[PDB]
Amino acid sequence: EQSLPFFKLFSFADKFDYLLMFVGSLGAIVHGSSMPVFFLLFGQMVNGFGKNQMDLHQMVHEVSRYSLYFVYLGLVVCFSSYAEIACWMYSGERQVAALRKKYLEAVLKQDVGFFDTDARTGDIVFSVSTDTLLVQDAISEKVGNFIHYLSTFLAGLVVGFVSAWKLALLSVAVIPGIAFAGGLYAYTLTGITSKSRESYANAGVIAEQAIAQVRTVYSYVGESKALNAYSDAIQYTLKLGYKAGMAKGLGLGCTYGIACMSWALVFWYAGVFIRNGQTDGGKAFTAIFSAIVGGMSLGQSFSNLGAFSKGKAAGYKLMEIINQRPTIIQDPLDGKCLDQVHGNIEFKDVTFSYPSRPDVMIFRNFNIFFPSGKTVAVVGGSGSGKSTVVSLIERFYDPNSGQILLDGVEIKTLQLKFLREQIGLVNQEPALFATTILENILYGKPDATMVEVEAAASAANAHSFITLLPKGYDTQVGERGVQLSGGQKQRIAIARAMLKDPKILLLDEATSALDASSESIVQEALDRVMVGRTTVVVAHRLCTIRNVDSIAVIQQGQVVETGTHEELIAKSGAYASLIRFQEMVSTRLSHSLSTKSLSLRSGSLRNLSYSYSTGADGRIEMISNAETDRKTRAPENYFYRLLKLNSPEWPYSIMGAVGSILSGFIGPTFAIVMSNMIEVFYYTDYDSMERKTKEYVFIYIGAGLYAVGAYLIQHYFFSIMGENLTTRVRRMMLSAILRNEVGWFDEDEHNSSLIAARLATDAADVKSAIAERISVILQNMTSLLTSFIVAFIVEWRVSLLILGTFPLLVLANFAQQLSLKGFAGDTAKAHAKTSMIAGEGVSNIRTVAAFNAQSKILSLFCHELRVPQKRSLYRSQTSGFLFGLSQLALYGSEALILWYGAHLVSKGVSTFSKVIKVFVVLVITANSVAETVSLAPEIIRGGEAVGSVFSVLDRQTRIDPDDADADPVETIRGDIEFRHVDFAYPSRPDVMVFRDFNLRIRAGHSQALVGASGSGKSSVIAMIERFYDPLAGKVMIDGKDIRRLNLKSLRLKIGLVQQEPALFAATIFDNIAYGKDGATESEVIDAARAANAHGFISGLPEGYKTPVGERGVQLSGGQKQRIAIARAVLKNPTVLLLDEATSALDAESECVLQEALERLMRGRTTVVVAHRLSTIRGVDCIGVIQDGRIVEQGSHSELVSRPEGAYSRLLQLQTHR
Ligand SMILES: CC(C)[C@H](C)[C@@H](O)[C@H](O)[C@@H](C)[C@H]1CC[C@H]2[C@@H]3COC(=O)[C@H]4C[C@H](O)[C@H](O)C[C@]4(C)[C@H]3CC[C@]12C
Repeated sequence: EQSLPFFKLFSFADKFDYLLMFVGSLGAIVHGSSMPVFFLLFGQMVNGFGKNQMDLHQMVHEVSRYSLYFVYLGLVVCFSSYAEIACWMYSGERQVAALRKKYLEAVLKQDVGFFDTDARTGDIVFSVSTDTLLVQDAISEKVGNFIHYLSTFLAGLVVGFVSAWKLALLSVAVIPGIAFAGGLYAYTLTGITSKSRESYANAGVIAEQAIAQVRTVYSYVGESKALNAYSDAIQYTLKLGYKAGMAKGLGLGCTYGIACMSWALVFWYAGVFIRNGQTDGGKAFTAIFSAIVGGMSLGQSFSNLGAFSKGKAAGYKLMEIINQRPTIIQDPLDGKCLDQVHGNIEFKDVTFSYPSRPDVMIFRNFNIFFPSGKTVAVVGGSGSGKSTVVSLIERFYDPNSGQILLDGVEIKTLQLKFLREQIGLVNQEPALFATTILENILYGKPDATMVEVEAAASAANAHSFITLLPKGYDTQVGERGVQLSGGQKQRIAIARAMLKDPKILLLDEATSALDASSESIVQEALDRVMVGRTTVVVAHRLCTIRNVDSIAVIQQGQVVETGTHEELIAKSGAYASLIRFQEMVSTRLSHSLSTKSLSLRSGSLRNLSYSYSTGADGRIEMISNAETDRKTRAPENYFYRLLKLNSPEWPYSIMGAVGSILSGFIGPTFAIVMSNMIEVFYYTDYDSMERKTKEYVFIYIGAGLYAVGAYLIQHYFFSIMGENLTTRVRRMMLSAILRNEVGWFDEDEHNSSLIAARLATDAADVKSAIAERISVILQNMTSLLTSFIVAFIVEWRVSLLILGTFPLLVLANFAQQLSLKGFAGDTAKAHAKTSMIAGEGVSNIRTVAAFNAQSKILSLFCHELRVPQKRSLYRSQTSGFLFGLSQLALYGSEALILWYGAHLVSKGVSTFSKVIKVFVVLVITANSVAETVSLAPEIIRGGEAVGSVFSVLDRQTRIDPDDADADPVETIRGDIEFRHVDFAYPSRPDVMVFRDFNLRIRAGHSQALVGASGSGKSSVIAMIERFYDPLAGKVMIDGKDIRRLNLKSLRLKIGLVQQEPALFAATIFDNIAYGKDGATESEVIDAARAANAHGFISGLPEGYKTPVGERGVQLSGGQKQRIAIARAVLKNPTVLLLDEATSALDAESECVLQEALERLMRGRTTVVVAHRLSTIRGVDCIGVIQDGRIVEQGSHSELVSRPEGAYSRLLQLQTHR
């Protein structure tokens, strides 16, 4: 939407952060203008190094002096790279840790009705969690990289032009010839990747329907031809992935062919400007190098502007809640405070609707009255706003038309520390904050004593169960060490509402846990506190309502009838039907936040975002998302396994490993030709400096064509090898997902949106683990290897001191590559315990608003942000100092090589152009050896988070769909029998609805297992075919054990009809032929005319063909059911399995099954399940299931001849319309 300016992000800065930024921006400039000053000190050295070739005593003076200037330079990079990291990492924290402390003083004071779950309480939690890490990343340390590399651009054009100005206008005019083709590569490379994401979305729904509809894919045995349609929609992404590698070889070959055809330019006119008597070799070495690293260093300053715009986007979403003004606030001076309350709450002509949406009407002309010291029961028959009255006495909402008065005093003239203090609240699923179980009791009263805490939990059935825990009333209720994790939480929350002693006592519908004898223990606990209190009882079910002494019932906007439970039960006026209605009878945020986290982290790395889960039943768990270090490593023998899978392509690596050694030879060849022209620049024969600088230019032309035909080989090959590996893995993963049991798909983190992404991204970076980490190892170990053979043949007494100095040159060139991406490191991990305290004080705000606990959540927040600051005080003084010390050894150890270089020449041993060739080669080599030691952990350390796709390859399924040691099935006659069998759902193993079930179904008959009010009715058809396994006992079919038979040989003559039918993304000719392999045209027309939709299939535009899955014509719920019954009649099964539940038919003028009851049940053994007692006339037998057993069985002529049984209770439900 909108955005702030870049300033006003620096508006929480106190009078101490205007001092850490003044110092911290003199560190960023003096460290900036010290690489173009290095090119002036090293430039003036060579003037004295080789000018003085005839006087070997002036050499020792003018190199011993300029070597001392490197140590004086290294001590100004020592104390100025320390002052841009120890003053921007720490002063970017004290400004953002005062943004968190005022954003939470804003969302504790807004009106409580601002949060009604409508992507609102799932948005304030996300804004405090991630949007305060984007304002931190924008102002903390990437401002130091914006000043650093900009000042090199402004001081690379001042050292350059002052030395020799006719060479700082050639070298500047080169850079738009390199950056032209250096960005045309980066344009066309994106122009093919976007043709790959579009070429994959054809197969992004084929591996999406085959998992979300897995019950149908296993029922009709067609889990093989979801692999002959997924394989051929990857072959059009492989072939598009080949010419996205050729456009990487011709995008790096035409950059070393413009770079190495441009050093020949600036080194030719240096050979002219010296022959005219204008410059020398130390004023043409300064002008060229200072104006290129000055010109190349704008590509790093403008890399920070991507992060300075998210900090203006996320900066405005925070700064429109901090300065938002709410209505219902506390007036400490313009607000009264009474005494000796009585509690006669009265609603006097109040009308109200929700201010989120004023469409519906809730309390149109509403009038109820509350006595003093009595109980009422405000109850509706439906959602008539019966749960709204507790949200209005608390003044969570003002009544927009009406008045509410306490003892003849309107509540709009009282302060919100005296009104909310007198009312207690006990609600749905009572909120306990993840602290000790002693501090939760002290929310109802902050400080009285210890002995009243024990007396409060005494008369609440709580004094014992918090002593049967092996500590002194102290248990971390979030960290599930010793769990009071029953469905009956031992209700300490009722003990909160007793210690507070509220006069008005709002109770709520706190019987919503499938009540039993456990919920009757807390029932008398509520019955013993309700004395002398003006209390209400809001109830949803009238089972425990039997002793309430003045009940009032509302239906629509007002109360219908009042009185005690002698005259309310009388007269049958709108109460007898409601008690008849009694006789006829979170985890949403974490799924919502992860979808907001999905497709929003494509640029933010794994050190800044989170990954939201459900955790325990205390908090909302926030994983720091830097779990790639110490969570779920790969198998240790993976790198040999991923080479065994990728070995029919051996001739595409031998053509690439003898094509990646040839690119290691552009490392010495750049540094030998360039370090021979410093020699040539100091001749004194001006027609032998000419015909030797012609040879050193034709090599630059002849090595800008060697770099074209040695990157087309390195990157085209090793992309034939890298795309026949992310094609064989994706086919070996779908063929191993579609083999498991059905219960693995039932789990929440294995749904069909976290499993079609593991085939799109997590299996697409096996290319970047065994093909992009052998190319940059064979290259970098033949550039390290042939530049330590040149350096020893030329001169070996200097290149043995560099070899002892070489761990220090490769360390200083390694710390200059961590600094490009910040030294902060995993900044979402320290601010994780802090964020959950803001996370639990937003979603539990209806318990923070009562008890006046809006200052103790803030004092668990300012007392705890002290730890992630003193973590970021030691990390910013160590990382700032060790970076400022490793740079002292880069400049301070080139002073030792060059001084010892002038100790061997002056004693007659060496010469010039043998000390420089040893120096130039072994420093440019050390710049790319510290790239090999940067990808060195990620090979050993478990690969990475995408090299661990072996959980889907190596996972032994509980049910094996095919065997060799199992006899197949020839012909089923139908002998369905359940022996002594119990069963539980493996998703939630506490559900135990099956207890020793038994049936016996004879061939050529039917079965009519009734609904019985949803007592686990939809699991008999989930065991005739093995979608699950029983816990004990045998399932007998056709006289044989079912776990001894070939599963694919059995399912091709047992066909179900789905509860909720959905179709595949194809025509209506495949979706009616998917259930029969081989038949084409003859019996497909007539089987379409069985759930006769023939005018529906003749009246259709393109004959039979029409898209019905997606992006075509849309069908109704009554017409999609007609398609699924056309499948089963073409398959012609032996055991039919119908399923009807939760009134999902919805087909008025019912003729889709009036035809199908008598046509599809001719010789088929059917098992019908339906909750409706209509169109269920099983002509053979009928049964009733209760508690995992049958209670009554037989045909429908002896079940009705018996007087009651249990079927007569179901017979009442026909008149219960
Ligand atoms: C005086 C130098 C020899 C100095 C000691 C040396 O440390 C220097 O800082 C090195 C690391 C730099 C100076 C100039 C740089 C080059 C200047 O920019 C270029 O022309 C590019 C072209 C291309 O991008 C190459 O891959 C790197 C290459 C060719 C750069 C590679 C590294 C350098 C050669």
